[PDB]
Amino acid sequence: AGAGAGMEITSSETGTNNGYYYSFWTDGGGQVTYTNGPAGQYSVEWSNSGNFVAGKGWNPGSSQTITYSGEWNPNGNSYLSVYGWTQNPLVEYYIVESFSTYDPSTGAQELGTVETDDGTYKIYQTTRENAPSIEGTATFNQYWSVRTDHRVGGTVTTQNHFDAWKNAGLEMGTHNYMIVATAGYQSSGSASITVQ
Ligand SMILES: O[C@@H]1[C@@H](O)[C@H](O[C@@H]2CO[C@@H](O)[C@H](O)[C@H]2O)OC[C@H]1O
Ligand SMILES: [Zn+2]
Ligand SMILES: [Zn+2]
Repeated sequence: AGAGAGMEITSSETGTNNGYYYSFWTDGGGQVTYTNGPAGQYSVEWSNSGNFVAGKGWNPGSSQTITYSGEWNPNGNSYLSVYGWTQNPLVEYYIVESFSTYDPSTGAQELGTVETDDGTYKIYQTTRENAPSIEGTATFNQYWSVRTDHRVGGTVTTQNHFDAWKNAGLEMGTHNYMIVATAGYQSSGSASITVQ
């Protein structure tokens, strides 16, 4: 955003900015700095981070087709994803467009694949126990769609992923937020992403 960046945010916060929901979450490790830009733009910069997840989108999500653009420059473990939550049942989900040094599906049984938006995604389910959530400390399932050819930018037809997860037997609840998220853990980097 250059100058166009808003005030720097360094602790967890949510809101709506220029018509877009934003969620910034950090566990407090290292330094993580988030800024809202014009329209659907956000930037995040991080240095020896703990866990963080940040981005812009909608709350609630409604399975829309997402177009996003920008750049994503991690040095270490980071994911660029369409990211969100359902409630009842509580579910955290990821449509991973790129990951850097660590595959977040490691150790999970692959449940199938989905072909959409000129790529192929492998489908996984995991579980988090006594973990942070949009409802507080909780246990919940995580659903994953992990693109086989990593990219930064393009179109994500989220309904195709949700349909594929349901066909694989993965139940979704009522939609809470859905954002184009930059995530990191014990890494550094920067990203500047615009949700169109
Ligand atoms: O909205 C926030 C969530 O993004 C946060 O989720 C943690 C995000 O990192 C993931 O690796 C974890 O599985 C997940 O627990 O929880 C807090 C909530 O306010
Ligand atoms: Zn990659
Ligand atoms: Zn490629």
